[PDB]
Amino acid sequence: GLMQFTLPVRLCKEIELFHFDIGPFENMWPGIFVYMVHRSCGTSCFELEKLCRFIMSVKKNYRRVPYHNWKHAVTVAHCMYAILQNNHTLFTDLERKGLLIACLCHDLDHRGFSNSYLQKFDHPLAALYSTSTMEQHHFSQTVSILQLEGHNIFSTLSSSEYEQVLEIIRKAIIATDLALYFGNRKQLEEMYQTGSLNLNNQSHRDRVIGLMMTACDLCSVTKLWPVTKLTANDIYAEFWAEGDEMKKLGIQPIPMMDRDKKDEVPQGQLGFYNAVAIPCYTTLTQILPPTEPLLKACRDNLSQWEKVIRGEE
Ligand SMILES: Cc1nc2ccccc2nc1CCc1nc(N2CCCC2)nn1C
Ligand SMILES: [Mg+2]
Ligand SMILES: [Zn+2]
Repeated sequence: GLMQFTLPVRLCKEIELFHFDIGPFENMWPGIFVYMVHRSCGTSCFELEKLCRFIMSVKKNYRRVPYHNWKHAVTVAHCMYAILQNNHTLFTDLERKGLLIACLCHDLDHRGFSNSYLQKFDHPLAALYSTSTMEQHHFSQTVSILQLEGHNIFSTLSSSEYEQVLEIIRKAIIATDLALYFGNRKQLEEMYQTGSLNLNNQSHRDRVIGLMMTACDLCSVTKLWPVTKLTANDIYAEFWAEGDEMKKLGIQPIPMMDRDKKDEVPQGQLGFYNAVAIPCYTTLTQILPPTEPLLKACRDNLSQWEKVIRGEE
């Protein structure tokens, strides 16, 4: 009750910044997450015993893949923490509770393969969930863990509040399907520009939270250049394994997943920053002005990938 989580001075200061790296010490990541819930939500949002037990079951259900692992989960939650803290008054008590949990859970039991590979492999999950295959699985795994004995961190919520928070978590996790991001951001762009965007419209909040989820999920592009560059190695280690698996099924993979096209990585990053990252943090800064450091940091890393192409590294 009177038990605050504190972090060492350097972490206590740097964790407030968008570009914070959670570091290589796995055993501190739960403490980091709790610290963020307490400062973002309150020391009263969750029974500590239940929260800790939930965090550790979530961790257990992330796999040892190069990118879509437990570190990704806590990184994506830290980004969401930075957004919520720099936009204090714009979000309900239920959204603050729900979104940090949604981010921790958003890639639960990921196998390091895209929805496309599941569908071409004919994985059982692809028959159970025809679109956003993995993302419906991730939400499904969230509900599973919430229903384990001693794991209901939402037990104090009313029947209807409980249903509202599970519906926030569901939409938030479905929105991490990048196939959905393009349309979602186009609509938000138009709505902001015609001045029709209304944060009292529940379907408008949904879209805005959806863009935040893309923002947090892509936040590897908003870090210091050495974090960004080294994370890219993990990302491509997954994609190239998937490319290998595509070739095993007798399918030429897309270039992004072909390890034979290593040399084109710098150009592929450019495309991605221009087609996805920049547009994402642009629209997000327009709708939420205090998230501008994500756009600024994204542009800095784009400039770093241009430097790689020019042979300056
Ligand atoms: C999908 C994706 N998500 C990321 C999320 C966060 C940080 C970096 C990310 N990088 C990518 C990969 C971008 C990409 N690479 C290539 N290649 C085509 C030939 C060689 C490389 N094409 N594209 C689109
Ligand atoms: Mg995902
Ligand atoms: Zn993710």
